[PDB]
Amino acid sequence: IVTLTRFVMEEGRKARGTGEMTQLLNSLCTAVKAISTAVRKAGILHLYGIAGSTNVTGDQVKKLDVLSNDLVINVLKSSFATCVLVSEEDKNAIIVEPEKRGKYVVCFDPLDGSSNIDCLVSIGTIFGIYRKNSTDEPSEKDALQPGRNLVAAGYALYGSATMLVLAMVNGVNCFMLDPAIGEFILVDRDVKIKKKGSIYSINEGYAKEFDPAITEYIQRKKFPPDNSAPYGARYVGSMVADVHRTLVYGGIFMYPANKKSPKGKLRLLYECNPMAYVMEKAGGLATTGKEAVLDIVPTDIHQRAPIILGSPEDVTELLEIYQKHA
Amino acid sequence: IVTLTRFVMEEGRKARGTGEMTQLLNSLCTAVKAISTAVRKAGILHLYGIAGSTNVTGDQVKKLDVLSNDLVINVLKSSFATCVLVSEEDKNAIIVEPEKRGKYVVCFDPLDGSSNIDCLVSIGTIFGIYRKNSTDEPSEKDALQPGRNLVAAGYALYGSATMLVLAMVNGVNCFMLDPAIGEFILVDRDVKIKKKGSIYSINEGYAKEFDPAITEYIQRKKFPPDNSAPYGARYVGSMVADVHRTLVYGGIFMYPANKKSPKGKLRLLYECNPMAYVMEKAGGLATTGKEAVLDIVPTDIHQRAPIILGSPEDVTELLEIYQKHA
Amino acid sequence: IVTLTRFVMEEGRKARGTGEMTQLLNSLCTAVKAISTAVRKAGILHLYGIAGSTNVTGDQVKKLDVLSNDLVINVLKSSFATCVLVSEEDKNAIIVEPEKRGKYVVCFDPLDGSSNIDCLVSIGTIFGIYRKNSTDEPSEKDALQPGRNLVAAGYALYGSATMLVLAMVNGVNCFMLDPAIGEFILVDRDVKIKKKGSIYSINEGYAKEFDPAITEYIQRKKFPPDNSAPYGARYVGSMVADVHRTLVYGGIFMYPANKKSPKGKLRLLYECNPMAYVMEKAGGLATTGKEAVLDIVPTDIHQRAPIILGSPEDVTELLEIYQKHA
Amino acid sequence: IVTLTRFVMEEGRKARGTGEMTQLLNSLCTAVKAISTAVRKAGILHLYGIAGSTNVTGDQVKKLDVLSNDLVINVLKSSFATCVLVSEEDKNAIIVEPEKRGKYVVCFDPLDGSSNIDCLVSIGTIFGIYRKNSTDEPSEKDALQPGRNLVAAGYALYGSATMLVLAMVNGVNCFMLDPAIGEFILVDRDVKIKKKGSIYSINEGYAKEFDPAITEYIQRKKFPPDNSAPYGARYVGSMVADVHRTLVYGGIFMYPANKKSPKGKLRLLYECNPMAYVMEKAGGLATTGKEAVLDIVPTDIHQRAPIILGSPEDVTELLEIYQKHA
Ligand SMILES: Nc1ncnc2c1ncn2[C@@H]1O[C@H](COP(=O)(O)O)[C@@H](O)[C@H]1O
Ligand SMILES: Nc1ncnc2c1ncn2[C@@H]1O[C@H](COP(=O)(O)O)[C@@H](O)[C@H]1O
Ligand SMILES: Nc1ncnc2c1ncn2[C@@H]1O[C@H](COP(=O)(O)O)[C@@H](O)[C@H]1O
Ligand SMILES: Nc1ncnc2c1ncn2[C@@H]1O[C@H](COP(=O)(O)O)[C@@H](O)[C@H]1O
Ligand SMILES: O=P(O)(O)OC[C@H]1O[C@](O)(CO)[C@@H](O)[C@@H]1O
Ligand SMILES: O=P(O)(O)OC[C@H]1O[C@](O)(CO)[C@@H](O)[C@@H]1O
Ligand SMILES: O=P(O)(O)OC[C@H]1O[C@](O)(CO)[C@@H](O)[C@@H]1O
Ligand SMILES: O=P(O)(O)OC[C@H]1O[C@](O)(CO)[C@@H](O)[C@@H]1O
Ligand SMILES: [Mg+2]
Ligand SMILES: [Mg+2]
Ligand SMILES: [Mg+2]
Ligand SMILES: [Mg+2]
Ligand SMILES: [Mg+2]
Ligand SMILES: [Mg+2]
Ligand SMILES: [Mg+2]
Ligand SMILES: [Mg+2]
Repeated sequence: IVTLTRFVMEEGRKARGTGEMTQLLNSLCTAVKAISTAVRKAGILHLYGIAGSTNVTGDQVKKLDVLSNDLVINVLKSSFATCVLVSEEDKNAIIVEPEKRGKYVVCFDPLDGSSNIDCLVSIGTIFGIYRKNSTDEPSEKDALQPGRNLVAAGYALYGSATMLVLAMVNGVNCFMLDPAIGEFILVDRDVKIKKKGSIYSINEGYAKEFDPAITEYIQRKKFPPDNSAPYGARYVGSMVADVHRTLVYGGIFMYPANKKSPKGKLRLLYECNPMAYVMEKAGGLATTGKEAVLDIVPTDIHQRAPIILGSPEDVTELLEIYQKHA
Repeated sequence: IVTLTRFVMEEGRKARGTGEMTQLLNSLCTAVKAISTAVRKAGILHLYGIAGSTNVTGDQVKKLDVLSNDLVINVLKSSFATCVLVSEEDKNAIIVEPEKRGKYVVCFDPLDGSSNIDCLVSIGTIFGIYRKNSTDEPSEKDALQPGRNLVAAGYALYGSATMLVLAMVNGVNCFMLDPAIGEFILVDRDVKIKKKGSIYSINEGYAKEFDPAITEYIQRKKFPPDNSAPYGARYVGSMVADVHRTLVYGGIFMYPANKKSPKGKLRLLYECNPMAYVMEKAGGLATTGKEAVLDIVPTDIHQRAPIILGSPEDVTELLEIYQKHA
Repeated sequence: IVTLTRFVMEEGRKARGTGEMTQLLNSLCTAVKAISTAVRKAGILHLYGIAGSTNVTGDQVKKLDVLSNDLVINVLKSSFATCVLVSEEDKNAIIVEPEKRGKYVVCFDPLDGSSNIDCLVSIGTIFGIYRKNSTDEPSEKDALQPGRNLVAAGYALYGSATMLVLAMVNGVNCFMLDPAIGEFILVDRDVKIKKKGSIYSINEGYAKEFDPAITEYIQRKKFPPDNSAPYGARYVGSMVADVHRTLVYGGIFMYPANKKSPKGKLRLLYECNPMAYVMEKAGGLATTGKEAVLDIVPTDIHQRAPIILGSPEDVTELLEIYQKHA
Repeated sequence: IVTLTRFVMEEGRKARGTGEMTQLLNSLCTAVKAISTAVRKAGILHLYGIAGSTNVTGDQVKKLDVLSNDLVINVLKSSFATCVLVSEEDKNAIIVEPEKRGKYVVCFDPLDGSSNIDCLVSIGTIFGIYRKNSTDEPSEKDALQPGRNLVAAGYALYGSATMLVLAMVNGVNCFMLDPAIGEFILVDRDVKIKKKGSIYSINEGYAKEFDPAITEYIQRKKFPPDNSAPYGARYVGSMVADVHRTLVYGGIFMYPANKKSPKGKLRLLYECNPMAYVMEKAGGLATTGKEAVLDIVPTDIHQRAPIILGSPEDVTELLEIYQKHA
């Protein structure tokens, strides 16, 4: 009954916007549909495999990475709403030509879950939208803002069905892509996460590198002190899929710093901040274990950050352990 | 270049078949496409949620469960190739009317991964095909055959893309559904799994219930005695997704028996046997920890069985632990 | 490379618009995609047959008529860009609620070519957009403007492929719907019709009712006085299909007044005017035989008008006959 | 409820076939779906325009002609059911390699209605299936059989929706392609044409070349001697579209011989015979004006034939005129 286009229009309607943000979101939607279309038939299009390069964060690039990146970049430019773009696939920030230059700064992960591409596991796209604060000409510094400054954030999940999750000041809403008419349709309004869940999500293969706090927390999930039923475990391996499940089912998702990674693995700008924003707007929490992810002022567009997010009571319980060990 | 229909035709061509098996597989394909179509837009069709009942294995039934079950049952009957059908969603075996009765017995899980439906995580369909051995009229007993008697087995995975994996005496082949023309296209021929992988897949939330062998094995994956890099962990929560990843990336998938479940959770007839068959035809192994899954003679169409499967060297290493503890 | 959304955005960009017209066109596009989707599978949806009523212009209503009408009406209202709507399927003009009221008046034929629905012949949707000129509250009178006052007009043709043809002051552009991503893509820019064609389109079954001018013209197309090759004949029976062919191939389309129909059959507001506008913006002509269609000031929202349109030299030759007989 | 695959299977079931005919039809269906998919987005794929050559019947070849021809040829060969193939796009008959050689001879028009491609008017595919009668090795002579020897015939119409019309000894059935699941679904069973219609279909641009019989008949359709209402006229310009409308609405379709074309324009092997067969199985008639189309023994695989077909009473009335003039 309600398409994403109508929702965004009516929302900007009340926000008294000028339509620039509206255009931005609409363009982002088009890119997401094209990505979804290619993803659902990637093997037939021979889009699996490596492209032949490595990014700044040291990662083997895939064909879909390139395709999805080109699609997002091009639609964002043509939107006339952006001035600075930060992509996981690009060493430096992309400065938009004066002509099509807008007032928004967009940070995105064109295709998240690369390790799961070839095995057909859910993958997605992550984005964060900021309003240019500086007065100087557009530059990389304009993307170095704390997550708390986000005006919009979300992700597209290409799972059993394709979903676009959009978070803004008013809340989180979920839209599902109807492949037949090529429109995202509202299916979940003002989503709120459960106060406490029963699932913990983490790669336990790093057990030997985990700090005592994460170690203690996991042990508590398996052997509850109150003799309650142990939490179930889930780790798809694609941040977008694990976070979405955390959002709708509740629980906790973790990619903590460890002995070999002081700042964890996930990227602050286009992975952690967007999910932290979605999570907080849904009544959830997102922390590094010592500080709120959204309060971090970045100094590098590709910097990493540890991230623990999900149901408030679960995240808080883990925070109490870090404090107890601190 | 090669559709599933052509492959199956040319294969039965050499098998000197009469076309009954061919019809069966073609009908099964049609059901899978319809399921895939509904799955990709389930939320819009309002197919999420419970149907309002519980199966024999004690599980809350979902709307998609009913829809997918009806689709498979109906296409199998109309195929004129089956006589006995066993579904996870049906208390007793379904006996096909004399008119449309064929010589095949089909055991299937119309929709696997129910716990992951609402959160858009990959789900699928699993099937096993047997040739009626008895001489008596068709009955439930005809489905009580050991996996080693399988003539065909496989699964449909509704992940980032939809894939049909088919295993027969000649080997394992993967076909991807092209949504545009509605045809499954061969994308991976004679698939073989790696001798040794680097990923272990298990729900560690049951840590308190695991036997000493599984416990020791997991500890070894996290803290390798040869100081090699620890294995990475992955557990999507949908058997079809975890097994498919195990098939293409290698490694091990486990759903062992535990203190509260002597025979594990997964069902022998329509979950364990099919995956055990696919795995063995790909050069992999499938064991309960004490015996080959395919060698189990079932006494109940809905009986459970522990299952450990994947790369031969990984599965064998776990088997050595069970034997060491035995 | 260029979607309809981008084109309309960049065009309104230069037009210095406020975005209301842009929203209107985008909403109209969504309705057209939904209609196209239903049309391509109408028989399966059981959308063929009659709905059970007759319109003011005395015509048996079909199921698709109702569905397509509801879709256009609803998207136009939700666009926040319209105040008065005129549909072939509605006795009186529809006045939009103050809340979602905009400054545009839209006249449309939700589904043109009803006689060709059941036989799968091309059908379409026709629309004309006017800017409210009155100062009074919105009413039917606001739709009683001459075609020359059109700000935008066009049609969607559901033929071998689905095309959206949009004409505005700057010219005529054609966009084709890509079923895979659900986006209209620019395929023909600034379309111009040939000065002279070689095809005449008319229902010759009315031969006994035609005036001497039409009669003489047809005879000339079959037996050219200069001994040139006779014109070929084409009459699909759906105005949208015949006019589109006239636009791209050139020639003439005719639905003249006759002994039993002083004002012909086609409706001025939502059939003749839009096509007359598209035709004139493409360098073509549209006449009743005695006056320019676009210069007619209507007195009834459902009034009819004779229409002769197409290549200038062909239409002019017919006009010379009417004048010769006058 | 009933897919084309099931229908053909159950029909061959009763026919006691060996499955070769079944395979043939299934392969033909796959080609038709692929063609339909390309057609619905031809402009975006840049499939419009000429390929760069002329066929034996002297016609400018289009890109879609080549693509559709390659698709049909390849699927027919891979079917293992054919030995001799005759295509409008091929100078000589195609002899199938011994390996994939079957017992059927297929004559087809891969894409009919070329003149209507660029203007998005309905187009289609036409096919006729014969059983090899000769005992010698497969050759062109095996395709030189009279239409009355047809075992199956039909066409795919890519109109507002895509329809596959299949005629066999038991009757005519219509299947509509559901783009979502990529399956043809039965929508019209045992179709029968009306005894008398009210529409005549012919290119009147050839008025100066028509024989006195056709001339007299047209005059009678416009000025009925019994003062009944004149017949309506329709001529889409694509044989597949005009014949399908004739089949479902009744009436008459004509492409007669004329002063410059003793044998008309349409091709006997892959245009006239198939439609003549469909028409006769539906209770209709197909004549050259002097003899039954199906009784013509061809001497050239690309020979032409005049054709008058449709409702028995209409075709008979025209036959009475030819006889009256004879
Ligand atoms: N579609 C929308 N939904 C929600 N808030 C919006 C929307 N459009 C604009 N806004 C808000 O209005 C501000 C200015 O919008 P704009 O003038 O389009 O750049 C944005 O930064 C948002 O805070
Ligand atoms: N399409 C096929 N692919 C592989 N093996 C086949 C196929 N069709 C038949 N077979 C083999 O031939 C046996 C008899 O086939 P059928 O006569 O169709 O029941 C089956 O049980 C298989 O072992
Ligand atoms: N997308 C557009 N393309 C072309 N002209 C436009 C567009 N948007 C607005 N205009 C022109 O600007 C006028 C005012 O637009 P608006 O303020 O959106 O109602 C319209 O009546 C058109 O003449
Ligand atoms: N699917 C079918 N529908 C109708 N008739 C069929 C079918 N299959 C076979 N037949 C008839 O049986 C004959 C032999 O079929 P086959 O052995 O498959 O070549 C054909 O020439 C038809 O007359
Ligand atoms: O294999 P690991 O170390 O658990 O990394 C998984 C994480 O990496 C990412 O693929 C990013 O590279 C995330 O999508 C996912 O959460
Ligand atoms: O939540 P658990 O106990 O890990 O169960 C997960 C397993 O259950 C199933 O959903 C079957 O019920 C499998 O698809 C999956 O492997
Ligand atoms: O059957 P007739 O009188 O030629 O009418 C055909 C015309 O009628 C319409 O269907 C409108 O009713 C047009 O689409 C078409 O041009
Ligand atoms: O333009 P003409 O001479 O009427 O030819 C139309 C006929 O030609 C064809 O395109 C075949 O060439 C048929 O599809 C159609 O019936
Ligand atoms: Mg990522
Ligand atoms: Mg990425
Ligand atoms: Mg299951
Ligand atoms: Mg199940
Ligand atoms: Mg109309
Ligand atoms: Mg209408
Ligand atoms: Mg033809
Ligand atoms: Mg042709």
